Amino acid sequence: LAEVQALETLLTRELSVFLTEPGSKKTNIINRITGKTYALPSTELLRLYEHLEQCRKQGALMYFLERQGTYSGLMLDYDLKLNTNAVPPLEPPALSRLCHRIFVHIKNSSVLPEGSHKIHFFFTLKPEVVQGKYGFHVLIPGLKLAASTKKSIIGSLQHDATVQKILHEQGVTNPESCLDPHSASVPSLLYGSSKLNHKPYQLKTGFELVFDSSDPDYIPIHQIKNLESYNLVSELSLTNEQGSLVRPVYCAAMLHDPEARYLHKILNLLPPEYYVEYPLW
Amino acid sequence: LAEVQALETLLTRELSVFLTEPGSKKTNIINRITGKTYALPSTELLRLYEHLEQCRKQGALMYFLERQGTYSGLMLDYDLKLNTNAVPPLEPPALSRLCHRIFVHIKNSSVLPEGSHKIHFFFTLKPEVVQGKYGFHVLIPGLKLAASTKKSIIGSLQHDATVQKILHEQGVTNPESCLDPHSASVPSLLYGSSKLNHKPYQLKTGFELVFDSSDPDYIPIHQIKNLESYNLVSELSLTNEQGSLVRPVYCAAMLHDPEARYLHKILNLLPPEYYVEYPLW
Repeated sequence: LAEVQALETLLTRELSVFLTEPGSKKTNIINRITGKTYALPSTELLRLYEHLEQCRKQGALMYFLERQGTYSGLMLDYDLKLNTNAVPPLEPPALSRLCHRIFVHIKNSSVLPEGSHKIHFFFTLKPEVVQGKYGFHVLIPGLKLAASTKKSIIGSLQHDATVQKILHEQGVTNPESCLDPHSASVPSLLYGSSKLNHKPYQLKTGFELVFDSSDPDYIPIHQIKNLESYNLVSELSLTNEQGSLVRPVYCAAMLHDPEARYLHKILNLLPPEYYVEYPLW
Repeated sequence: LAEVQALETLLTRELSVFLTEPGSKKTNIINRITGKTYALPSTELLRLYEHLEQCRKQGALMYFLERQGTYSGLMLDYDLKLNTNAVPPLEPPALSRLCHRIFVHIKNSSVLPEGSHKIHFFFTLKPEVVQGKYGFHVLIPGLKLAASTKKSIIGSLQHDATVQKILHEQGVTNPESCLDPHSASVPSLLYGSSKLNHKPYQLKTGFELVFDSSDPDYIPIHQIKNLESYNLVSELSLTNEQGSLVRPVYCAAMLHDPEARYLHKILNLLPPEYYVEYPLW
């Protein structure tokens, strides 16, 4: 495929010069398919995002992660157990209320700058329920938060009665324990990327929240209408600062290799009950 | 025009049976074009509102007033003197804050019922500035208040420092004296109606305020999104109790024959300078 060939040329010929060592703190980008780690400057991050976006629009297999580090956008990872194997409705009113509640905890952290600011929320959803297991990511990529503040906000969100209600009415049976408390620290999948055993989350709905320190009771939340117009890998990135839709607001401070072969061997190597092998290894 | 013909047939054939005498309190509806006064029961008020709404959507000349009487919705009449002949921005955050401040005075009157209640605020604006003169109406049609309570709320609102600030930042030079203190007692124009020398005020923005006696510090104010879906003459009416959007919340308790065929003399006795006549009276 042309756009995959283009991404391969960008990575090997050009971005190879930014390869980081294992456990380097400069790392911001992880390609878990090639097992490569990079520290991309903003110019080369954007060039990467243009290639990943073209690959995304053509349904190409990507496994790119960004490292959150100590100061970046907020990501919430929800792992849902559902009543049924039916995708929950998650219509705009429920997601809108989620944004408001998430914001109340951000505001309560006391780190928001004074003045009028737009912040964007994006909800990407697991494409199907598998054995009642479902998921969504909430990305607030533009709201640049300290890691410690993210952890605090996540702690508060786990105990939010209104959020638990919303999730319960969607058919969630684990509303108390569905938010990953390590959401603040885990490397975060780029839009269009996934673990090699999963399919990529799909952007369902994005919202624009405006806050004004002078008028704190007015918190307008509206659906973003022309999402397709933007580079979504770019806009949704927690570490990007050069998005077009998403403008930053600064708050106070593995070895798998499937390769489309012998996957059936891994699939049928599990039904044997030979978990212990003293003579049979 | 068809809808004007329909309204003419409704008025003459059907509603004529509800014609009131001059100065009859029973009067709730005044047609200042025909000089007719009516006491319409709720069923016939609604039929009127359906016809007035159809006439409004086609830009028909209406001069209908409703009489507030002793117990009805709240209307605030603001007569602004502006810095310039430019329509002031009056964006949702400013109008949202106005609603909050208006509500603080309503709450302070002590007449609100206990429990959870929605009340709707509607802002209708003078279509253009004329010689720096501008206007808006704030309609709270669903909040049924005693006339004496409205007068008290209006008195308090005139002296509100936050309201004066908001109006000042909009370019208002009379923020202390722009609220008509007779807002409680004056007959109130139906939406789409105006004095014969003026154009009708246009609905810019409406807000839903929820109050809960159990949780008094939580006062959510949100823009109403599907305003066009409703009969606006109906919903905005201070005396209506059968609106769909606006559900009531109950608080504790002339120019002879002005058809201008002879008032052409009234028109032409103004040009002469013979106002004082010692031998020619």
